Amino acid sequence: MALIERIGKALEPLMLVMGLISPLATMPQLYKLYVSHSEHALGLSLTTWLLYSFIALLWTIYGIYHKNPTIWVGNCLGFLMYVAMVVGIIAHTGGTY
Amino acid sequence: MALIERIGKALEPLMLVMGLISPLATMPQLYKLYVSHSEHALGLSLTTWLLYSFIALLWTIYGIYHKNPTIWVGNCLGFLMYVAMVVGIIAHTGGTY
Ligand SMILES: CCCCCCCC/C=C/CCCCCCCC(=O)OC[C@H](O)CO
Ligand SMILES: CCCCCCCC/C=C/CCCCCCCC(=O)OC[C@H](O)CO
Ligand SMILES: CCCCCCCC/C=C/CCCCCCCC(=O)OC[C@H](O)CO
Ligand SMILES: CCCCCCCC/C=C/CCCCCCCC(=O)OC[C@H](O)CO
Ligand SMILES: CCCCCCCC/C=C/CCCCCCCC(=O)OC[C@H](O)CO
Ligand SMILES: CCCCCCCC/C=C/CCCCCCCC(=O)OC[C@H](O)CO
Ligand SMILES: CCCCCCCCCCCCCCC
Ligand SMILES: CCCCCCCCCCCCCCC
Repeated sequence: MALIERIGKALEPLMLVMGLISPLATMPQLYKLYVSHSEHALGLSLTTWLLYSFIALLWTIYGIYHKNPTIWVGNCLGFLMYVAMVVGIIAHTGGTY
Repeated sequence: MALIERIGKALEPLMLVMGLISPLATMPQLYKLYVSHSEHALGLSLTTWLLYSFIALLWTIYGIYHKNPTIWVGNCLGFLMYVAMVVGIIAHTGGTY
């Protein structure tokens, strides 16, 4: 399986950066929630973003404990992004699932 | 830092399960997109879920390559969940960012 190996090996020095992509990718979602499409906030699941926040927090603690920035750097940024999603969903819906 | 250590150590045997939580947590978000609140799909960022899908796919390939189910199992389920988000956003908006 040359392709799987090629990609797998190529990702090795990029793993810390990889952890930053999804948190950074959440910025357009935050933009829609807070700025451009707040009237559609009810379409967002509070449950989903709460659990994202929870898991990101756990990985952050894990990574900090083991002095592994590849883990905690991306997940710390993630945690903040997903908490911002939680706050915004509550702010524009008054509460939902 | 006893608390950080306590949590960090406790998570060690749970890391595979941890990888399943966010994908499973996406189910209420998929429910809102497809079933209960499709009229608010424009509030979802296609860019965000596309990039989630992309990163999940990369981790899946990485985990498969290194025979590490703690990595690829959760990210494979994630990949499918986030692709489902992508498809649904396109289906109910006709395209957006
Ligand atoms: C605590 C964390 C909070 C901080 C993170 C929240 C970031 C919110 C904005 C991200 C910009 C990404 C989307 C780009 C928005 C560009 C705005 C603009 O240029 O105008 C609208 C544009 O035309 C669109 O169609
Ligand atoms: C007072 C603000 C201090 C922020 C430091 C928090 C530290 C924890 C990080 C959470 C990131 C997201 C924080 C939430 C961003 C606030 C957005 C907000 O509440 O806006 C509501 C809306 O504008 C009205 O309807
Ligand atoms: C364990 C990881 C998860 C941690 C999660 C951290 C966020 C906790 C919630 C903060 C809500 C603050 C939002 C304030 C919204 C402004 C007030 C408003 O507009 O109405 C909302 C009203 O309070 C309807 O309950
Ligand atoms: C390819 C991946 C696609 C498959 C994954 C997509 C899952 C979509 C539904 C998840 C259920 C979670 C939300 C629970 C919905 C319960 C429905 C119900 O009981 O009624 C509505 C309820 O009252 C609500 O308020
Ligand atoms: C024909 C279906 C076969 C599915 C196998 C795909 C394999 C890849 C996994 C992607 C998971 C999400 C797949 C997307 C689920 C389809 C939902 C859909 O298209 O619904 C549109 C809407 O109902 C109309 O407006
Ligand atoms: C690299 C990881 C990312 C991979 C991402 C995989 C998904 C690719 C998009 C499939 C769209 C299919 C959706 C079909 C929607 C039904 C038709 C419709 O309702 O209008 C949409 C129309 O095509 C407006 O473009
Ligand atoms: C493994 C997590 C699956 C999440 C499915 C639960 C959806 C129903 C909502 C109840 C939980 C809401 C409280 C926020 C955690
Ligand atoms: C590191 C990723 C940041 C994402 C910010 C880009 C938002 C603007 C939309 C352009 C990209 C849309 C194409 C889908 C990948």
